[PDB]
This record gives sequence, structure tokens and C-alpha cells, in this order.
Amino acid sequence: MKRLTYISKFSRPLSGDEIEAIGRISSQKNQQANVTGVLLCLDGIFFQILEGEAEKIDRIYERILADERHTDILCLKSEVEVQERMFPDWSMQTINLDENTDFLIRPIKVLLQTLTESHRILEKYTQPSIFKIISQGTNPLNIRPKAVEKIVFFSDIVSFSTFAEKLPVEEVVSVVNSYFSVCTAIITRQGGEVTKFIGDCVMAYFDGDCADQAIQASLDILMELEILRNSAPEGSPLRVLYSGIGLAKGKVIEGNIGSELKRDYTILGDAVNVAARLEALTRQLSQALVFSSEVKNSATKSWNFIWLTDSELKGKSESIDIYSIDNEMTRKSSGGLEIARNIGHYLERV
Amino acid sequence: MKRLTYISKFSRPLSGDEIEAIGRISSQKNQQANVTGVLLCLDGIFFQILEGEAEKIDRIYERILADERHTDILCLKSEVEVQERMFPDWSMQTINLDENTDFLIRPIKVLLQTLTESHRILEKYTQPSIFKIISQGTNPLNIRPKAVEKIVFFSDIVSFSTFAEKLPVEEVVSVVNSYFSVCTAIITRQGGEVTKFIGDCVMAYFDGDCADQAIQASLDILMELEILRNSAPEGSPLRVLYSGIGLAKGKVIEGNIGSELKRDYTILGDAVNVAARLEALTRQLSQALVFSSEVKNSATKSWNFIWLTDSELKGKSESIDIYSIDNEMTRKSSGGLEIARNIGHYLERV
Ligand SMILES: Cc1cc2nc3c(=O)[nH]c(=O)nc-3n(C[C@H](O)[C@H](O)[C@H](O)COP(=O)(O)O)c2cc1C
Ligand SMILES: Cc1cc2nc3c(=O)[nH]c(=O)nc-3n(C[C@H](O)[C@H](O)[C@H](O)COP(=O)(O)O)c2cc1C
Repeated sequence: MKRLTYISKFSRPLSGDEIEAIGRISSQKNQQANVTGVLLCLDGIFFQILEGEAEKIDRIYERILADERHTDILCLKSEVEVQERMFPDWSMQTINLDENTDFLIRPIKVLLQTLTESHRILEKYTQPSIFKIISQGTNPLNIRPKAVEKIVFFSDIVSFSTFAEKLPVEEVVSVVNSYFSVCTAIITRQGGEVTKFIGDCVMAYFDGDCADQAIQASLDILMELEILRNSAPEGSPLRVLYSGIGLAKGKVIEGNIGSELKRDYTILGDAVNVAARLEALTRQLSQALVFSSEVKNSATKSWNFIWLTDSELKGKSESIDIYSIDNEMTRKSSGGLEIARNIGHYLERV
Repeated sequence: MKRLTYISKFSRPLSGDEIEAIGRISSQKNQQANVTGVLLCLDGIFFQILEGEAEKIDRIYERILADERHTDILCLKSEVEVQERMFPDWSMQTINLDENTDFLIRPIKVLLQTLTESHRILEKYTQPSIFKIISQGTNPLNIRPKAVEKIVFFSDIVSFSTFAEKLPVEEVVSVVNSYFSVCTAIITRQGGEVTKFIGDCVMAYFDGDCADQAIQASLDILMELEILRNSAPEGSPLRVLYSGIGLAKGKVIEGNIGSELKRDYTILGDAVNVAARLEALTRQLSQALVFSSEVKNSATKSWNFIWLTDSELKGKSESIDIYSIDNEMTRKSSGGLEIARNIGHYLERV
């Protein structure tokens, strides 16, 4: 059997009518599916444990995930090898702690709420991969390191130092966070993982057989930033927000890396350095998107590849053939590298 | 008034004798201090809320922090402007959920435990600064960005690519994590903050008037790594673990930086780039510790400074005078840069 524990937030205030309507329908449908567990609600927060056959649990959770009556749904625990139920006589008992006034309940209710609020804070500072791993039924702390082929993605804001020199601190942070949000949304949708931000740089990766998705993600980012630039208000710093992007491919180490008290689930390897070094060359090469021949050859779609140069850095003493893709979007984005050389006056005036 | 909520783990199994001994003494001392609240215990976990006058709360918490009967003590919430108690008739009521069997308690007990276990996982992936901010009574999500003078620290492992080429993946990760742990312990003790790991690199910062502590932290790291190298088993990769370090000083932006779902409380600015670029020069300059004249002049202690070079990168088109400190430890660590040029055979044989 499978047992799923999640928490969620009310999308909007819910009356007593609606709360017991949820319990009513949930209990009837879980009875049919031989699913048991408990649904708790407290100050506009839901907690639910559900247990039963994995296929039935997944289909129920799928409906729960689509229910517009709550949001911020976060699976805290997925157990996929359960052989004894924890709540057998209870298709879906519902408990409302708001209407509860019992003696020892008052301190436990406060603790539940404070734990949940603290957990919601830490979620905002936690890599998305950690919650994905948890939702697959794995404790991330017990993942052992492995060598894995990845496509590594590195991007940054062109002429970012001009933004920091010219704009108030709150506007600098607004620009960087807008950029990070654009990149993160598209990378994640294309099946990649944003693993680190450093300064105004994004580091991300894709499965090693997903060069096509990494390339498409990169082109979509350039496309989204074009929409952002040309839709921004007159005088907005967003009108001169341009990105450089570099991709590389290689065997890296994936796992928990860090100090005793603080680690990241992330990657380590030469392809990280290569992606960052390629991304740095975007200005010299006058191309917003650059990538290695290994990425080029790994792709299976008929992209309009253009050879740029044979270049070296390192280290390992081997030259690297560097490519881009030639289309209207990359030409426009590459012209943006030139525009961004002289945005100081424009930014001085926001 | 102040109200403090924390969680902790039993250091070792505790009997019923010891649990109520804690409640007994806690209630008597809190009665004296006019402190109220509740202490809960569940499967070897403590939860406590304490409220009263700030000075009395801090002294009680100080004793609690030193009590060897629990560990992993983590403050989840500090409220410093409380004007109404939450548990007035209760100097220190103790509730034991293990011995509890009530009806609606069983699901809430399970939820408490699952929330706590999940919270303990996220703690391991959370920057230390976030818990410090929380313990000072501030929600980190509501900190606005500010310009601040910092000393920025950047360090990495010399010839790290050789480690990755020669060692099994689990040993590579063991080495990097050992290094990260050494740096993080010393930086934190010296009043700095480790804010980011990237590859085998540590990025950290200190208050802008703390160049002396940043320099001392750097020298202590070199000292600790010497002890690590010369105490490691025969053939251990740790015997050839060397670091480079660079320090810079400048006005940076500090705040919440990232995407909508994932941010870091960290810094952004030119001094981050300068520290990393200086750290990269350690090999060319044959010096394990390098820093800018701005760091040198900001220090007030009579360090044995040595001028190394007048160098440029960027960007901003200004040359930077680069210094180190000349003592036995830096000379030994700098000779290690040379040794690390040719550790491939040594590492091939572990
Ligand atoms: C907090 C919450 C918990 C829910 N729990 C369950 C559940 O345990 N089982 C279930 O079948 N539906 C549950 N639902 C409702 C589903 O989202 C959905 O409304 C219903 O199952 C779909 O019924 P349908 O087959 O007509 O589409 C829950 C909804 C909410 C808001
Ligand atoms: C889980 C736990 C909770 C505690 N809570 C309190 C408390 O609320 N108030 C208190 O005075 N001591 C509390 N203590 C005990 C203190 O750590 C310490 O033993 C005692 O207060 C010191 O007494 P002293 O003045 O003789 O040094 C707690 C201990 C543990 C393990």
C-alpha cells in the first residue's frame, strides 16, 4: 500500500457548510476505493493522511491537486511500501480543530500552527528538487552520490553591474528576481532543475539525453524575455533586460554536497565549469546562446545550428567547438548584447 | 513580553522518572520567574512555548540551551512584543503524548511527528542565516533589501579536478564536504556567514568593519587544513587537500534573491566578483591567501602584510593592489599550491 501525507492552504475562506461538504464527499469516495485516513483543518490550513492501493491513492491525490478550494499543496511524506493501515475504521474522518476547545488540544493546536508556519517559511528557501524527491517517496538525506550524464545550463543578466550602479537597491532586486522567475518557470516546465543562483547567474541542469529540451528551454527564455522587454512600462529597467546562456554536456557527480549543517542536492563536475565559461563568451562571440559541439551532436531535432569558433580555456588542454542556433529570436537577443553595452543613461533616468 | 517556541530532540532515551523530573523543576522555576507556557514530548521529541519578561525568558532559554538532556534545539518563533499571555494559569504544564491515548489525539500526534520530521529534513538544506534571523524575532521573508558594506570571502580546493578524475564518486563528495565543514565551522565562529556553495567553492561574508575577523578566519582555515592533512591516514586523499582564499571589501545588496518559489537570503554586488577573481589568482601569484588593499587598510591589527602585485580584471578599468600575509602557515599553505599541481599519481593510488 501507499500512504500520503500533505498540507495545504485554503484558497479562500471556507464556511462550515463547505468544510463538511468536503468531508462528506471525501468519506464517500474513499469508502468506495477502500482508502482510509484523516483530514484535519486548522485556521485555514488542511492536513491530510490517505492510505490504500497506490493506483487509487494517486488518482484521489490527482483530484485533490486540481481542487481549487485549496492551494500551496505540499506532500510531506510518501510511503510506498505500507503493509498495515494507520486508520483502518475510517474511510475519511474529518476533524475541525477550529471548532475544538478540548483541554490538551489548545497547546497542540498552537504547536501545529507554529510548526506549519515555520515549515512554510523554510519551503521558500528550499530547492524544488527536494520536494520532488520527497513526493516520489524518497528521503533526500539518504541519497548516495552518483555519476550521471547531464546537460548543464548557465545564464546571467547582460551588463548587470550597470543595473546595480544606477538603480535603487529595491529595484535591482526586483529586476534580478523577475529574471530568475522567468528562467525558473521555463526550465522547470521543460523538465530541467534550477539548482543554484549565484549573483545574477542561474545554474540548472537537464538529463543527459535531453539536449533538445535544454535548447528549447533556452530559446523559450529568450522569447519570454523579449515579451517582458517589449511589454514593460515606459522607462522601466525591464526594457533593457537581456540574458546570455551557455550549455555544456558531461558526466557530473549528483548528490548532497555541503557542510554538516547545510547542504544542497546538486551537481559537481567539469561540465558545470564549461557551461559557465561558455556563457561568459556570449559577449565576445556576439551570440546570446552558446553551447558545445557535444550538446549540438546530442540533440536529435533539426535545429538551425551555426558554428561560431574553436576556442580554449582550462586546464585539460583541449579546444572546444562552440555553436549557436540562427533564427530571428537569437539574432534579436544577440543584438541585445550590443544594446546592453550602453544602457547606463537609460537606467540613470528610471 | 517575549514568547519563544522551540523544538528539540532527546540526546538519549529518557525514562518517565526523568521526563517528570524536567516538568517538576521547570514548573517550579518558571513559577518564580512568572513564566508560563507548555512543554510537550512525543517519540523522543520536545516542543516548548515559554512566555514572560524578555530578560527572564532569555536566561531560562540559556539554561535550556546548555541542558545536555536534549540536542538539535531549534527556535521556530521568537515574538518580542507580546502583551497578552497564551497560557496564563500554567507556570509550565507538561504534556506527554507518548502516554496519551485519547481519540482525536492519535491523528494529531501522527501529524505533529510527520511535520517535525519533515521540518528536520528542510533544516539540513537551509542557510544558517535564516534560523539566526528567526531566533532574533524577525520573519526573513519580510526583510527588505539593503545596501551594506561587507568583507566577501571566496575559497576553493586546489586542483579539485584531479580529485574528481581520480577518486570514486563517494570519496570525491567526502573530500568536498570535509572541506566545506572545516570552512563553515571556522567562518561561523569568527562571526561570518557562509552564504553559498558552488562546485567546490565557498562564498561567505563578514560585516564591513570585520576585516580582522575575516583575515583571522582565513588563517585559521589554513591552520585547520594543515592539521587535517598531517593527521589523515596514510594514502588518504585528505593528505593533499589545499585551499585558496581571496577576500574583498565593498558595498553589496543584501536580501532575498531568487525565483518565486525558491530564494536565498544572500548578497549581490561587485565585491562578490572581486573576491572570486582574487581567489582565482592564488595559483598565478603562488599565495594561498590573497586580498585587496581595501581589506588590508580596513584591518586594524598589525598583520605582517606583504604586497604582491598591481593587477586588473573587469570591467570598471581600475587596477587593484593585492596583498597577502607572510607567516609560516601561509608560506606552507602557499607551497601546497605547488604540491597540488601533481597529485594525480598520489590520488590514483588511494
Ligand atoms: C482539503 C481537501 C481534501 C480532500 N480529500 C479527498 C479525499 O480524501 N478523497 C476524495 O475522494 N476527495 C477528496 N477531496 C475532493 C476532491 O478534490 C474532489 O472534489 C472529488 O474527489 C472529485 O470528485 P469527482 O469524481 O466527481 O470528480 C478533497 C478536497 C479537499 C479540498
Ligand atoms: C526539554 C526541557 C525543557 C526545559 N524547560 C525549562 C523551563 O521551561 N524552565 C526552566 O527553568 N528550566 C527548564 N529546563 C531545565 C533547564 O535546562 C535547567 O535544568 C534548569 O532550569 C537549571 O536550573 P539551575 O538554576 O539549578 O541551573 C528544561 C529542560 C529540558 C530538557
